[PDB]
Amino acid sequence: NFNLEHPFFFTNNDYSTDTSIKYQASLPFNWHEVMNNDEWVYQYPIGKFVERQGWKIHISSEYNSSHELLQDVAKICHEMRIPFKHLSTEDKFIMRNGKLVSRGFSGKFITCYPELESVLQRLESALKQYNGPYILRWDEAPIYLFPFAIRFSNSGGIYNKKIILKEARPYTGLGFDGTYSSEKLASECKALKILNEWSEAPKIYWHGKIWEHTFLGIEHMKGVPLNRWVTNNFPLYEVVDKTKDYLLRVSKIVEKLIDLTNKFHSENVYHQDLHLGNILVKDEDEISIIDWEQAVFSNDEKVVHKVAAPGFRAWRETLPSEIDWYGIRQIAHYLYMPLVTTSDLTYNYVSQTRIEGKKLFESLGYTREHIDYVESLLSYLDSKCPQIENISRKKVLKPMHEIRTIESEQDIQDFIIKLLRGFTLTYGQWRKEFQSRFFPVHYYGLNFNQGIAFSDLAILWSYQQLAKKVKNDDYYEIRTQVINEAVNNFKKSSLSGLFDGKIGTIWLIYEFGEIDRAVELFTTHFIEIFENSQNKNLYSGQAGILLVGLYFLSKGEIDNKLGEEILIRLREYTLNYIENPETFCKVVQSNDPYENFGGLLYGHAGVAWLFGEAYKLTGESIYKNGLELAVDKELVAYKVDSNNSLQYSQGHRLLPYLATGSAGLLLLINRNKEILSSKYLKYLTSLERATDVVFCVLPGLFNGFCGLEVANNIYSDIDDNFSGQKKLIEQLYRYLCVIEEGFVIAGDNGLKITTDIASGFAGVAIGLVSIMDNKLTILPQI
Amino acid sequence: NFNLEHPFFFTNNDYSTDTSIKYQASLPFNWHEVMNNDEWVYQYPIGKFVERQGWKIHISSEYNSSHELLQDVAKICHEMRIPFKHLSTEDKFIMRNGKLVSRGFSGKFITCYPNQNELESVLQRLESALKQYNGPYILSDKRWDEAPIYGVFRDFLNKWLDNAIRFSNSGGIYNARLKGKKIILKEARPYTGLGFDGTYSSEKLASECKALKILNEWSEAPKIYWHGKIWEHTFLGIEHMKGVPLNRWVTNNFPLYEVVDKTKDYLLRVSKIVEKLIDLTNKFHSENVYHQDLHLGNILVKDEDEISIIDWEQAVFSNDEKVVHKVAAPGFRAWRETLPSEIDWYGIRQIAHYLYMPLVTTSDLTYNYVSQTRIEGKKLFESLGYTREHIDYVESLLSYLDSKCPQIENISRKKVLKPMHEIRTIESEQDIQDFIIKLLRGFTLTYGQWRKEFQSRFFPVHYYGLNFNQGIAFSDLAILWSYQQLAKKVKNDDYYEIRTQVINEAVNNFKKSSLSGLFDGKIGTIWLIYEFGEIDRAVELFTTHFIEIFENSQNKNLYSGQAGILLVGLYFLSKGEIDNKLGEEILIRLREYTLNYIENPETFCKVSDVQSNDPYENFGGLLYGHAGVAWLFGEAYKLTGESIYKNGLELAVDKELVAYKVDSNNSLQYSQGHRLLPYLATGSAGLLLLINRNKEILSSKYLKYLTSLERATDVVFCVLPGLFNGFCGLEVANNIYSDIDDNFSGQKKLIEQLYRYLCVIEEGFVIAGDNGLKITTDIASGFAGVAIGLVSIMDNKLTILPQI
Ligand SMILES: Nc1nc2c(ncn2[C@@H]2O[C@H](COP(=O)(O)OP(=O)(O)OP(=O)(O)O)[C@@H](O)[C@H]2O)c(=O)[nH]1
Repeated sequence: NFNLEHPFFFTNNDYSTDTSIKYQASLPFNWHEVMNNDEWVYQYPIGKFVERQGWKIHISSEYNSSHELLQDVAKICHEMRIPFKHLSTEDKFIMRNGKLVSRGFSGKFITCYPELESVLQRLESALKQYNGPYILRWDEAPIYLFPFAIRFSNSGGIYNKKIILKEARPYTGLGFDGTYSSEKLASECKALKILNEWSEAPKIYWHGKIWEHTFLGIEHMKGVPLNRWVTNNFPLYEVVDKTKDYLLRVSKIVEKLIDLTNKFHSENVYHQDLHLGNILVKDEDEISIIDWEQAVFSNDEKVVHKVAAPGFRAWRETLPSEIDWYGIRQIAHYLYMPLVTTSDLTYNYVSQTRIEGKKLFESLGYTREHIDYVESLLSYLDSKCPQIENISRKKVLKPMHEIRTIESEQDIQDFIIKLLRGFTLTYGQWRKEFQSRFFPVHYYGLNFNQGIAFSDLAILWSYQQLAKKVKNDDYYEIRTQVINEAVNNFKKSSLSGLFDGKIGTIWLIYEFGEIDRAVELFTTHFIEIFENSQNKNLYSGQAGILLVGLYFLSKGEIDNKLGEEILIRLREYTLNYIENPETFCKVVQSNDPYENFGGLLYGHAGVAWLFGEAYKLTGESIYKNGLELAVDKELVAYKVDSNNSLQYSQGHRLLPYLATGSAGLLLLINRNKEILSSKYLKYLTSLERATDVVFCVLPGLFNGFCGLEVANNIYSDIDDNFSGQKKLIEQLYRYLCVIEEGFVIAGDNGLKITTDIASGFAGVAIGLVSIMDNKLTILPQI
Repeated sequence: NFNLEHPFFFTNNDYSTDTSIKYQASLPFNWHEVMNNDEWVYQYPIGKFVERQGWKIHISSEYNSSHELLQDVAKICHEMRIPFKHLSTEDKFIMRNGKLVSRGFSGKFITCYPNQNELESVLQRLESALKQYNGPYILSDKRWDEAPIYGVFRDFLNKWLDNAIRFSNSGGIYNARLKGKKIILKEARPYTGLGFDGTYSSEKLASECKALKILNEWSEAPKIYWHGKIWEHTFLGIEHMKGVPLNRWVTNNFPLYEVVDKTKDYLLRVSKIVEKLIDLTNKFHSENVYHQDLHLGNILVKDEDEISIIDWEQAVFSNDEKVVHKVAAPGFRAWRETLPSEIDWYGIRQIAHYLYMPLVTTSDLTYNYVSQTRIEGKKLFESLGYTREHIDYVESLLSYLDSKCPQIENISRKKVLKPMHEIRTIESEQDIQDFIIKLLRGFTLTYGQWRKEFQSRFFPVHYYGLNFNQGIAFSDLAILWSYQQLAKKVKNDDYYEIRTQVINEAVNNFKKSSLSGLFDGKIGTIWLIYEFGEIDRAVELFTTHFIEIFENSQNKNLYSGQAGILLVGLYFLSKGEIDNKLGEEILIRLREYTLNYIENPETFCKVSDVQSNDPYENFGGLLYGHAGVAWLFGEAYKLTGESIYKNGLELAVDKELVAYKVDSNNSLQYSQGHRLLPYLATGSAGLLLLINRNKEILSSKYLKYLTSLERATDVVFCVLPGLFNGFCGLEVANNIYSDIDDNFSGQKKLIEQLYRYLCVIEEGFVIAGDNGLKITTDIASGFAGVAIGLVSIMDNKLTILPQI
């Protein structure tokens, strides 16, 4: 809920400052100027009888000369009573009258509240030389009370030969540099009427300024976005290619764009906005460019990039020929692998995702004669854009240049050592600036403190479990601080569950150490965690609380009374299961946890873990009956793929991986070999053809490739571990940054560094344990 | 302690934030950056063991070409092996080379850590790019070579091995003689001393070489005798002359009593000081000389009224632009963009307004503030009655200074505060009480604007005790208690929640207190619970903590020592609610206390030679010395009737009267360095607070001193408005123990003399504090001081010490 940008981490909305030019009134006594909202300077005067403050009057302003409106408005206040209040700084002026705010809070810069004669001529006589930012009638001045809808805005809009409608009402859409939308409509009116020879660019029709509104209407071009072409045409599955002839299809895009980009550099026009929402590929691979809103008609000036898409912003000032060659660089690298999203934080990002590409095509098997071609075309693009310096302290995130293969277990020995150091590093850059949480985390879980999730001590348990999995600073003092902090705030939290709730930290007060303190905490608090109805899912609900309770019962340290009625609670809960499966979970796309409604962790297959867990230590028939329904009703939402596979279908997106995909059910079948019949054990063949893809963008255990490999290489009845680790290691090298002697992992929507079990350091640290230790140690098995 | 400026209150070194133009170089493929302690950024190779203790390299820079040296030694030291660190913001470059930061941290912008086998190698190609740069002089560091290159981390370099009144980082404001004729010097050193409109010391110092040469011939200006360059260090010499500063001259020649000076004739004396200034400030504002800085420590009045303005080291030589005032004075600075000729009408104007009623100090916090020190000077000299014919002359001649001044539009957030413009005279009852009706708004309106922008405390305080949140003194519990007793005096807000979080963390942080004492320690927080309206918590905390509090206490005075502990002990015994066996024990503890006291009082409190305003640098006084012991013995003689305890009163007042001197007015006054102190807590009001009402015990030997102190505590004007160090105690102490009923002289003189101290904020009468660039609500100089002193005459005993 709290989106803000900081160099490295995310932070909640308490970090930003207001270092701007302030506004100032110079008014006499019997008026207050006391601030109360940090927006206005709030004034109710002295010696009053204040009215009920009904219908209000309003005055608006423009950025061109508003050091002269306020001073003339302030000299009206010497005569008569008025609630005079203006805005604080120019930053609130830009935000109030600019890009994305509502229509109600736009145009307001100075305030009068109507008791009076409702008219005064000397304010009308010192003004009406200023007119602009109208708000959508009693007098003159600024007072505001045809030759023929995909993105609404208060500034303008885009509305559906059929023609599109690009418009801009006057004096709006102010940026940090003072330019407007109608100031760039004329920029398109120059920049596309200067070149009408080409067929890959529309025709300008300014039809009329009805009222006074700047319009620019261009016809609908034909083509597809290049992202959809990549995800519909990249060799994800290994046989979808038409016996090669795709890296030659790359040569159409990597020749047409180069042969077109040098020809508008001879017309003194530079487009300066080059991302993947502009290049539209027609049928029979014809290209088309759009959105010429940022065209500067100069070469010797230097502009730092202001508005772009995520991925392709320039770095610390360059000549504007380079702000169109940088796009042709990082889009011709985009076709090779789809990995450019991190490049807003990491500069010169495409070296490691271009080195591994030749290794990818030689492993899949392509002819070298076709391959040695695009590697020279990309080498030609290094001549145009020069090396620039990395400033603004996003500069430590350094991509690797050398990558070596895997030949022994010592590769896994040093991988863990170079992964654990990048947890001390990302703590040492978080503790020095903030103190609300204690470890950095992905932005949606930015205020959570409990359970196996976006957390504070689950990541510390993941830190020590792999550190004990490997052999040989300040673990114990931070250990003592977080253990005391957890037990201090164990109350006053209003959520219950295993991954997010209260009994999760009961599990890690057991497993983290401190065996006794866990059992008086359990005997004190388990019943008032339990009894209060609520939900049923393993992420947050009664199955999460109950299963770690039976883990405690089967461990062997419990009194007889608790071992009686806790087993009575699970005997009750499985009988309340009986026939109705829609109670716990549902039988659109996102990457945040709470709006998902299916999978292993968020869905039906979590209850299957409990039903398979109870059968050992019980051995009775009803817990066998519940298990196969719990596996079968998870597979309702699976559709047969194009080539003999099964995936989770949520919207247009296709879902691999552990949390909400085929991998969790594959792992759950792979564990329970003995109780499952031959009809359900034969589904390994279809799911193994699903969980072996060559590319999946997210790196985490809860999201992406680590969940794909930890489902395959875990049980298998075979003690082979080296081939179980080698594939995940060699195909997780393309998702890593390098900070000092160590690695970090950027989370989903990657512009960050994170530590969590929901796509960060700790997720791969659990998965690499679960490869060799064969338990999946963050899910209760006993 | 902890002082920092802010538009209104003071605060500690937290509210500073930062804004500057930043820094920082590149890093190709083998490096890392860390944010160490918010004034360095640090780059080092990814894994290398280097060296301990051997050698490092410090690089300074210059403010004009600062960035162009970072990208000159970034890439010349990325090659080979050099790890380094440097400063992060420009405003810390203003501080590291500056004027207030000492010698130890100076000339340091970039710090480098080469390895021991490369010390010749790391600089031989690093220096060659730097030959067109230069920087500050070498302090707290060593010399290596030309260009800006010159400890612990976690070789070839062996070869190269009259008086002073101010010390600063600029170089000195020293005083010497020619190789004679007496010379006042200034000094500077390379590229040092900057502001936020940063210009160097050798720029402002050379910006008077024309201003003292244009005038030169005149008889009231310095004459430059020597000027030149012995080194790059700049020596400017102007001739020393005799005289007295005007701020000392005002206190030397003002009527402080009605009987100080005969012949009358003081408004005729201030005629030659307000004509010579006004024609002098037109004589040199024609030949292009504009002196921006003018204050009371500048004009040296000579024998028989002769002004001698010096130190013209802020001179601007043309007036066709509007500038802001850059360096201020304690009380005098311009306001919002005026020409350099009209920074001598908000200049020399307010200097000659110090000759009438000497309070101009809070003009930095209140715009204008000569209305109150001009309106209520005419009243003073009509009540004192020198001559009426001089009054209109001086008023018109000051109005001409007002006439030449421009009316600047007032704009800041230091502009809520106007000076007050109407003053009544009280004779009736309701005119006394209306000041109480709106002085309470001066306590309410200073509460919001401290808590809403800073949350580390609860109430604004004077900066001497800022992190001392316990006691009767600078505190939190005593402040809200002083409010309640004054509010009960007037007839007819939500202070119940306020007092419950006062009571809660009055005792929550009781354990985390390293000091014990009556006014600033543990036991004061105990018995404010008893006098604030809770009777049982006082007893429980009293037993359970006060027994170890009396165990661990060390000192024997009554501020922070043993005396007030057993004093409030006998207070609790006299009211006698819960004590019994503990009361018998406390009486026993008093028995070994007094008999150990009676042997030699010299080694419990010292029987003052330091000029200070600090609570912990005092030796003699009522609270701060021996009269508190006589308060305890005076009360111990009352309850029991025991005849041993009368012998302590005579010994205490015999020891306290050896310090006071006799002067031309035959006034017995406190001696503290060179300063006479008629005040409640550190002087002559203390013994008058003690001696009377103990006149039913003592008969003849200690009632002949009452009339001398009664006459000696009758000053007309003193500057501080406080209880323990200000005026308000002097109108309490003079009639506090009156055996004849008298209230109008106790509530009319004090509220006629405390009209000259008040700002407005908004419909309020807010008091300022010690060194009053601030509004404070504390008990020494603030809201609680006047809230206790007015109640004191009304309830006729006292409300700072517990009565037995
Ligand atoms: N007795 C005497 N003292 C002088 C004379 N000329 C200058 N001074 C000294 O100069 C000092 C001026 O002090 P300030 O008002 O602080 O000015 P400053 O020395 O430039 O220091 P700043 O506050 O930074 O401006 C006085 O304290 C005097 O001691 C003189 O002719 N006679």
